[PDB]
Amino acid sequence: FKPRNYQLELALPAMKGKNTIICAPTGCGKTFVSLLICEHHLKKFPQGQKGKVVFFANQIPVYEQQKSVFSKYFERHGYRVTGISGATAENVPVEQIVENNDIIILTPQILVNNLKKGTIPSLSIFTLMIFDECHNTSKQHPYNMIMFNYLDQKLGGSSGPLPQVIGLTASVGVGDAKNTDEALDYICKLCASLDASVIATVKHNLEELEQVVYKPQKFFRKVESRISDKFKYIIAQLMRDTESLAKRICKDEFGTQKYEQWIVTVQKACMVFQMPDKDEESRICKALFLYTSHLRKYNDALIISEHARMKDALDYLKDFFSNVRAAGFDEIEQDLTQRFEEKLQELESVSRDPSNENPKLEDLCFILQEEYHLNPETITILFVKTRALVDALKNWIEGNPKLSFLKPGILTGRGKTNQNTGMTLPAQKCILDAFKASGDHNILIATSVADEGIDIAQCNLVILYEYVGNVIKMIQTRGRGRARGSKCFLLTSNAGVIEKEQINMYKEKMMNDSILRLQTWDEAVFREKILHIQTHEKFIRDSQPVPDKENKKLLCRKCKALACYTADVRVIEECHYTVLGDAFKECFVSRPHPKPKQFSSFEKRAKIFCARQNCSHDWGIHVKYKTFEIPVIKIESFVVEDIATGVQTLYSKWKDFHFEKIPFDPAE
Amino acid sequence: PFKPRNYQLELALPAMKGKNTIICAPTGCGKTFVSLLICEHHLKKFPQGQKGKVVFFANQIPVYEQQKSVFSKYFERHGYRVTGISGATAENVPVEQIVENNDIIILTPQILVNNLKKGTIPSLSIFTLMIFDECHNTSKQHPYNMIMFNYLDQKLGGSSGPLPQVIGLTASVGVGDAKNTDEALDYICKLCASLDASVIATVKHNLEELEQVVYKPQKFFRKVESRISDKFKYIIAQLMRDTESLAKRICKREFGTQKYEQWIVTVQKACMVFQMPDKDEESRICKALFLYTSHLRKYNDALIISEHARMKDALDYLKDFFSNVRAAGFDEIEQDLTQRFEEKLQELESVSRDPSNENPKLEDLCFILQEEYHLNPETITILFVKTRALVDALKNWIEGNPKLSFLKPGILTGRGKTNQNTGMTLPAQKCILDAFKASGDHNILIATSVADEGIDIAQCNLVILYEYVGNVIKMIQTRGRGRARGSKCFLLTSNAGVIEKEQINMYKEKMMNDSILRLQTWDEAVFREKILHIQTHEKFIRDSQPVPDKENKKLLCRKCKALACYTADVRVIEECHYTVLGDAFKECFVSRPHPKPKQFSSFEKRAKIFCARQNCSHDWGIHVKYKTFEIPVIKIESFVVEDIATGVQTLYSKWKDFHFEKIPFDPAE
Amino acid sequence: PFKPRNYQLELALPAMKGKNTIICAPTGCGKTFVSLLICEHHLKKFPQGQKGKVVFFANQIPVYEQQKSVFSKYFERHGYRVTGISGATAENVPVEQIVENNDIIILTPQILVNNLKKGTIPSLSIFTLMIFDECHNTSKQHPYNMIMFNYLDQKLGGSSGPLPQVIGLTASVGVGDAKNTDEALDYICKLCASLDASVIATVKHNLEELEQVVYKPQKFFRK
Amino acid sequence: KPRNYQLELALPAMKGKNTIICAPTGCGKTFVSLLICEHHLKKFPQGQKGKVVFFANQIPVYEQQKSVFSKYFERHGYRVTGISGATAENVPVEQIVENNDIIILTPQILVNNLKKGTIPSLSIFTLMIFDECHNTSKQHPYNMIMFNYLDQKLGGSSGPLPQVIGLTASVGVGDAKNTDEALDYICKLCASLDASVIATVKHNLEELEQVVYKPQKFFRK
RNA sequence: GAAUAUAAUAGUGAUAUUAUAUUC
RNA sequence: GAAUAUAAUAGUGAUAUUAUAUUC
RNA sequence: GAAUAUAAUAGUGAUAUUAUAUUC
RNA sequence: GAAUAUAAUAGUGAUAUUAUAUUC
Ligand SMILES: [Mg+2]
Ligand SMILES: [Mg+2]
Ligand SMILES: [Mg+2]
Ligand SMILES: [Zn+2]
Ligand SMILES: [Zn+2]
Repeated sequence: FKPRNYQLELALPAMKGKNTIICAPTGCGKTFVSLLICEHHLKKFPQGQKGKVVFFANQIPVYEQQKSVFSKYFERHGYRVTGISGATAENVPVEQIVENNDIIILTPQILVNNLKKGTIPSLSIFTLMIFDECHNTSKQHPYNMIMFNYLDQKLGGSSGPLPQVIGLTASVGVGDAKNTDEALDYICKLCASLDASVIATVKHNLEELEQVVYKPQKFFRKVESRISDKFKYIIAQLMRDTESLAKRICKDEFGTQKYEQWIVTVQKACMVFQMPDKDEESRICKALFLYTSHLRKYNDALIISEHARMKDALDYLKDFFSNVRAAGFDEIEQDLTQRFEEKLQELESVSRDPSNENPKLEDLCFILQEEYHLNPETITILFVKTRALVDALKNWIEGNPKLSFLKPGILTGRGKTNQNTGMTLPAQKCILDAFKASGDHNILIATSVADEGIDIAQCNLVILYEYVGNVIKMIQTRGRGRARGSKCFLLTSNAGVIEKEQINMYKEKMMNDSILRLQTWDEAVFREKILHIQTHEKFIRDSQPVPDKENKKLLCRKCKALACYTADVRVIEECHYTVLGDAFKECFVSRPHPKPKQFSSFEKRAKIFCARQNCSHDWGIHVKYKTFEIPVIKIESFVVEDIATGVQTLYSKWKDFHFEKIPFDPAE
Repeated sequence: PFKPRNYQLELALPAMKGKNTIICAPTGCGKTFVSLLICEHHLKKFPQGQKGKVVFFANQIPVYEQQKSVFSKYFERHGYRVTGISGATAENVPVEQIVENNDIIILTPQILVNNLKKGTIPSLSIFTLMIFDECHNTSKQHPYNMIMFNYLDQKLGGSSGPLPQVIGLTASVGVGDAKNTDEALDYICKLCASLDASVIATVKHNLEELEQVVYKPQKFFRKVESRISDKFKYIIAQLMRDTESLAKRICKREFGTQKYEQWIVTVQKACMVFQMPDKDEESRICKALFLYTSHLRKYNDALIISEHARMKDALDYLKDFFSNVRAAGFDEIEQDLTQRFEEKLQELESVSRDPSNENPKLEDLCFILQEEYHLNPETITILFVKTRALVDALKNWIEGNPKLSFLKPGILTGRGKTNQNTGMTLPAQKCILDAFKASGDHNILIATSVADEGIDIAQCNLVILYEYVGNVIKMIQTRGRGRARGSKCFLLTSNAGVIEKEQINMYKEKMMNDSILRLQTWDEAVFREKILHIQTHEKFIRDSQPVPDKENKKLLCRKCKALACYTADVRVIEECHYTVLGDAFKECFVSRPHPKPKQFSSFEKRAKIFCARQNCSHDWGIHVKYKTFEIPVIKIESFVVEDIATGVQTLYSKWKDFHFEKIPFDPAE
Repeated sequence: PFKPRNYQLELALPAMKGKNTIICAPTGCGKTFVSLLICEHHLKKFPQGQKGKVVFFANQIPVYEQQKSVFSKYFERHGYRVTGISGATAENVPVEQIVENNDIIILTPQILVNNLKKGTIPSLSIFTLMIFDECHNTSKQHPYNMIMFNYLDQKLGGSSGPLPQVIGLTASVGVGDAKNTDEALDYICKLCASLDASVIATVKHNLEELEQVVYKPQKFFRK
Repeated sequence: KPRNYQLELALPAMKGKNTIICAPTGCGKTFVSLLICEHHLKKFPQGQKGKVVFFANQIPVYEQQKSVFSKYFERHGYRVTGISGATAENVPVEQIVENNDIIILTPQILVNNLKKGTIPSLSIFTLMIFDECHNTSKQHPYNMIMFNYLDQKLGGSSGPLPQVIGLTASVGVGDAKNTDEALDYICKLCASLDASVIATVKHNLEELEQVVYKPQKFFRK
């Protein structure tokens, strides 16, 4: 490919050896910039010397794409291109792989793990590091850890050579800056995190860039909420029927986030309820658990109903009560299900009438109608907040006759690794490769994509349905509609959303201004300030509990049944936790895992659940670890109890559970 | 080395002359040393440049290991490489080479059967001497008889190549269902034919030497009466009638008998195939009837236990059952039944605690034990019962009885079913057996049954048969427990059929011995001719001896009528096992870690699998590791077979009776 | 991803059963997917404590890059490291370590010939599966035939240690300068001998499918 | 019924380290050997398997060990065999070694077969266990075996060598007069057996001293 | 720079020439 | 099984809850 | 998962049900 | 028949002599 002038311009600082953050609009072709930089870098070395490049991609699709492109491009020049990801990280000589290759495409976590281990003793082995989406170089992100190693070597007494650092992004961000000064502060701190001394932006070829990447016209749609409230009435006193039921077992604004927070707190507060009679403790705790769960589901249904059809909420509840059954018979579940089934008729009567419609859905329908009437070849992408809303709007589109021209597809994340939700990568690739002008799909409903990602079919219509984001996501989303005439519609019923998007635009202004101001500084002075920030951050980073050796009991959070003792618990690789003994084997049932993956030295085989009287509470998974077939449990599934005092404590994460952790040993 | 008793030499004499022989002698007279004698002579008879190859068959792991140890320690100093092969060490090993490079090999016969069938061992000609421990088992479709089918097929065929001498060790050749001497003689001739034996070796010239080493225990018959007052049975009967009324209310023979059990089993099976247009209701109803019939069965078992033991034993059986009904998730109907049992529970336990409502049989047993241990506190007792439930019950009764404080009861049972959390493991058996002695922890040993003689244990001067019915073979074998002088054996029962059956067995022993004496007077040539005649007949008969339904069938859960899978998904491994393909089946079942993880064939048990729909948890089969794969293995006895076209539902106990298009398992799929 | 057509499974079947096989099928019937099937089954057949190592032979840089890309994208998910060595990336690199630290290696045959000749690769036993694209070139002094000369020398010679399974891919085995059936059979048998092939796989049970996928063009003669 | 000090003595061996286990006579070396062998054999994945060889230099010890090992490992599905001078000749030794997981052996057998070539390498074994390893010195068969081992090790060969376990109650100190000479001697012994760890009872001395008591020695001049 | 393959034309053939393509 | 980021909601904040996405 | 034997109980028997035990 | 170890006794030692024990 022949380079566009702004690409040569953006690449020029990097090719001069400067640690650079390259900031240019999404879709301007950062890949060829990376190729230019890498080619020049590798070819610049004399005969007796050789360079080594490492490219960081934080997503498997980007990883494979870049691996393929770099492989095809640099093979003929004589440079060996390889790649390492989680799938191919185990039981391979990472050091030899890195050594015997010139360009290594890498998921940052691999490098973090191998740096921590010692297989890669130093970053001095590399001569060039390139961070895709370098704005992620912050906090406890893998990029930032790698750079912690880098800077610890730099500022330290280590005289070993460090690699040139290049970052790629479309937006460096400004954090929560309120003015240009704070913005410049933040950007300087990012440049410090990446040890960058130059911020590369297009200047002398803006006219060329603006004829390749066009900024889509944004529109703000503030509509009215549901004036009606009959469905909410029904579900509300259903909710205080359930709340009265829960209140009639022990002592002590629906459809909102505060209520969800509160009911989560209530469930977690009921989990620690104790009694002299442990069996009645079990019964009461299971009761409260069920009630709180139902309340939560009702609340979720209300939220769905406010953002979509009442039918969608009713089908959500229907699916929920459908999965309550086929799990087992519970007296209380039968009670609640009856209490719902008696009002189902009124609910569907209310969800059938056409006088019942969300003005938001009608406005969205109006927008789609107008746009597709003006242009039937329109390719739309519709962002929502939740997958429930994804399915809901898909069903709403496919149901509405006025949207007959639409061919709705779906685009969600991969969901939680140990649950039967989300969407697999090849499925994503399938729908995406179907989502084209002359394809099977016209409109694509989606939640959120990590940064820019792979280029999909160009969407001349983007719709943000109750969707807020930061300035980085705002700037990145523009890549969906690079063609001139592309439109974006922020549809919502909250002034908050609009105001925050406006705030984001102003933040973009602050960002560009701060960058342009920084680009005027003397590079030496900037390097001095960078060194200052780095030294300060290293001082802070190098800042300053006793394990309770008393035995503890692990009870089921749902039914308070004894799972095991902490004395039986062993820790693998300082992160995972397994149980020993034949006793624990009698305490759980298991189902084959819906997403069998080979993370670390583990291979997921099954999920494990509580066995006592069909409790079925998720305790963790069952895996193949080397030679052993062992269970691995999560602490957030159990209530900790002290033997002596009898205290009951909850922990969402193992690292917060400071007990005596005995290392797993094969010789036991 | 050792001092051979003269009768042992007499028994070994025909075998040392190279004649195919069935050695029949009292249990515990020292068959191991006879085996060592015959084997040693056989190996030492060969000249230079040629060697012999002995194989020793034992159909029990303990006897296998014992004989392996004895033969190794005895013979290898002589320069004969001794080895053995069992199921544990049979997989992924060159059996042909192992047999070839060893002089004495100890097998469980199924190994040789499988290797003969597979062709790895091309012929039995590789062996020069075959010894069958407990040779009386050489009948019907027993592995011994399979091996001998191979042997006789090669013999009666035009096949050349030499055949090994055949020795068979037993204490009783048996007489089958004989009524007189001639029938018994025909049976014994048939057994001799099955083993190609032309000689029956017994002790004759050294009887007085034998009768001072092995004494016959005196037998007594204890006929008692059943309990006269049984309010327990009345209450349980009322519960049964109520359960029957519920069962009849959902869909439209004295209690505590085997007939009612057969009936309720037939009824459960008949209810598993109840059809309705509404399938959810069909599921609910079938599950209902299954639960009802199950509870009726448990009540029946309880009545039987109460009949043979304490009321507390039956009540604890029921309590354990209803306890297992809990922790497995209550059904509405299970809740109803548990409530109905709970209301009567107080009255039941009240009647149970009443000392006046005691079983006369336990009183008489206690009397016998009391008298015998009074006369001799150092008494070593063994107590045989029919069921394991009765084992546990009687141990609890002994430990609970103040009158029998001098007893320290131990337990001995089988290894139970391979895929159930029951029975008793082999090292546990060993543990309890080595603790059973005079200077040990256990005074009396409560046991179910033991295949043949088995490993010799601590001699028992008291053997009690508590409602115990067996054949003449095991009757003669049981005498080996009390070989010492003055050993006593009681037969306690409340039904004359048992005592009469024992008398029948004794008469059968008389017929057996008399028939042996008669046969021993025959000329060996004539006997060999008759043997060849019977062999040829049986071989003709043996040599003399359906379309597969290609229609797709639904395999449904016998408890829920829930769709488990289709026969199209089913694949067959090694023509015996049956797995299921597809990720759809994976959501139909749950699993629990296997209680007895063993490695049969190329299969390694990891877990048992159960139905997943609405907490049914009906047993579907197991989950194993097979070579590279991790797959489920199902049993047809857990499912109903519905034809998709006709809708007709059918039941099959075994896969071999289910004649459908069985597609072989292929890794390339 | 896609889904295998029946005749592709039919063509792949002898290879998946471990037989040394020459797959002969019309151009464009989809040989890359057959290769992927064979490789996937082969690699997934090994137990835990073992692993396979496949080598693919393309004698053209475009085909080399294509197969490298496809195999990389395909097997990366399954946890098999895919690499390649062409003439441009063969010098001053540890060939033995590259072959050792990879499960699938796409290769120009001359690389393997030269590395066998130098001794950097002491034996073909390091591979468990060799695939020859356009296997009809395995004759005379072609690099394929050199590799197979090494193979056969290890086979027949006192040399032992396991030899890799051998797959060949073509649309036509050729008949050389044959004038009749017997001579053609002679030639084909000699090619099978050159490739140590015991099975020639063609489409038979799914001809209708293949014919619906691949049509024979009508030929006209213009004098 | 494992004792704690037995587990302590077996622990370094179970971690794959070449180990000389030094513990008083009669503390139960057989069970330690059984634990080591069992763990070692079970550690291998599906596609692999181990092969243990146990050296006893006397026929009674040979028979005893062969018996105990055969009785113990039969249930675990491991084929146990033995070869001595009484059954050494006219029998395929390599085939026996190949077709068994545990081979009880008098060292002269292995010396003879190694020198004769029927056993081409010690790589066939994954674990070697020398009973009374203090005899691994001078021109003793143990030392010849270990000479083969070390010749293969220090050689250019890349073939995998087996783990090495020595068993004894006393490593000896030779003619050492001071701690330095004794240290050198013991180090040399460890080098002869390629051992990097000497396992002794440290944390369970009470238990051991309750199982084995030191008799009182009187001098009668 | 070197190697390889196919085709046509010469030679009984080995092989040679050119064209074409591939590879290191 | 674990780790990470973003957003919303609580809190002065450390942080916490949920949602979303990512990675080993 | 499968195979085998014994006993009781139904059937003329094949066989079937349960119990018990054994083996691969 | 051969090989090996330990102890004592001679020799600076290699080693030798005897006793004892082991192995092929
Ligand atoms: Mg929701
Ligand atoms: Mg060409
Ligand atoms: Mg029996
Ligand atoms: Zn629970
Ligand atoms: Zn079921």
